[PDB]
Amino acid sequence: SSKLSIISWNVDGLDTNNLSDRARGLCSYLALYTPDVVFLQELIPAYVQYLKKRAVSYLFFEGSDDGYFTGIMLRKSRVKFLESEIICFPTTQMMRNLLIAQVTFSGQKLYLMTSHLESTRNQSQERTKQLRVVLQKIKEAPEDAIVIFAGDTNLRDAEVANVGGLPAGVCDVWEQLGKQEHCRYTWDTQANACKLRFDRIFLRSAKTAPPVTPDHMALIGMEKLDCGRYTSDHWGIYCTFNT
Ligand SMILES: [Mg+2]
Repeated sequence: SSKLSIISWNVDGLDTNNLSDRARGLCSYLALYTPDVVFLQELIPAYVQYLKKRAVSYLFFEGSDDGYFTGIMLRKSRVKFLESEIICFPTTQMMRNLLIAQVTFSGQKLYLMTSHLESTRNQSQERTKQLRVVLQKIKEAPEDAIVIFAGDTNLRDAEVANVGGLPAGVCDVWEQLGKQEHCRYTWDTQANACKLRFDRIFLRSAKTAPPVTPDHMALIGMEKLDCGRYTSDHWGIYCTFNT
């Protein structure tokens, strides 16, 4: 299938309760869908070590080797790796940054990006500054590339409005697919009364190919594991693109 598939998920590695069982759960979801790209946030070393032992068909990239951090997985049979980098968030208080992988997908260049934007309500200012950095990097990416950003943005209220909205040619995939209610809230204290759309996917086409449109989006991980807990306090996002 010419369609690109991705999963994005904050794995809640800062919650050590039943972390091994929940990492097993995450791996089972990744295997079931076998996505072309995985964007992960809030990994810890023991967590990524576990995933690497089980997912040897994927290339791994991490946002750090200490504390907690993001990661990108690339399905090796489907995605050819070119290079990677980390862009620093100079005023983060929580070690946040921007992890980027450049690949080719059936001859088409893709820039793949993930971040775990600053957490907590009162860091709204710093989170907004980080969002501006992300949107600038999306806009500035080489024009022969499709850009996909997926991550835990921690966004709420009108923080996106405060940065000026999205740049020209950049869309929010959930919005683009019609703001469907069934896959709207990714963090839900009732079902996991506070429901928020923290996890978001931003998309920009390449100038050198027809516009990329999102095809389908769904939330995953909504089934309690044998241990009686969910894989994460976030739902994961599964999304495909008409490439
Ligand atoms: Mg957490």
